[PDB]
Amino acid sequence: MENFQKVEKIGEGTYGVVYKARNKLTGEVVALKKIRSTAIREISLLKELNHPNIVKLLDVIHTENKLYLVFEFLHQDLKKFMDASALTGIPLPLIKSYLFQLLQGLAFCHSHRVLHRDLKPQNLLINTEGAIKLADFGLARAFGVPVRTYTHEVVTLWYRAPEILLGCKYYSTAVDIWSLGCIFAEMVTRRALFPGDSEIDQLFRIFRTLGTPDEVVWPGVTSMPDYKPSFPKWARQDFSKVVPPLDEDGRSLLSQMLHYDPNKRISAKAALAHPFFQDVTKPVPHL
Ligand SMILES: CN(C)C[C@@H](O)COc1ccc(Nc2nccc(Nc3cc(Cl)ccc3Cl)n2)cc1
Repeated sequence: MENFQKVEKIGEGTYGVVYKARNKLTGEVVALKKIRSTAIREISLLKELNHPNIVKLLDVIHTENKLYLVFEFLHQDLKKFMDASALTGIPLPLIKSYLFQLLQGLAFCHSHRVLHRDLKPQNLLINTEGAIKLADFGLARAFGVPVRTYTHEVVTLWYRAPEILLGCKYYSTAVDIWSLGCIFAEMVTRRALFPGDSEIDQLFRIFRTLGTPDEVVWPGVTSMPDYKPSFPKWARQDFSKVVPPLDEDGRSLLSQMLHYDPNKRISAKAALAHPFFQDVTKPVPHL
């Protein structure tokens, strides 16, 4: 915080404000997150979790009852890009490139047993080169995911996996695959897949599209903490209706990313080998 000159406020994260700043000694431009022992060790360990598709955590500065996290700076988030592309839509080749890169980032972190747990358009960052990176990876394990952010904003439930909503205490890396699948669908259709406004609304929106889960598709689901036998029983919808005009390879992949059973849900590694990526390229984004 000493060798940092604030340039401007970038926005507000889940835990603290984020500024674009310059290292007063190295001139390095960074994203500085300001948050007002176990958490410190946990976060400090993230400095070694480096990958091209993960926003680099340069440093962790604990001083004066404040925690500063210094990140590599990216010029924009995916949310802004999706909104700017609302009328025309993000070209499929670019959507495929982004999904491909995000899966590489997940595969890396998951190989080290680190999960994100709260993936959303606001923490997926992009540059003018065509790269996309995941930000805030690992912070959920250290701080937890609150109901409201430090500014009292509601933490979105739109990308939350069903096992979390049903009360599972030990989530797995599968929770991130679910979130990414929801984001994938959103990029394709230009509308959130499951825009719930409460935990039950979120759960029922999922149920209405994918069908109410039962022991057939998800062994043990009826014994989960928040599962209720009184849940309405909705029939599953054809994905052809859920994400048109995505082709069959894309629908196949999305379906596997949205499997109810965390055990059946495709892994990031397996997803990277899916036929959908056979013709993947790296386009330069227009905006
Ligand atoms: C209302 N409006 C100003 C909000 C958006 O446009 C905000 O646009 C931007 C513009 C640039 C960057 N770069 C960036 N680079 C590195 C880390 C990082 N972390 C981060 C930052 C915020 Cl703010 C929220 C959540 C996270 Cl995980 N952000 C991020 C968002």
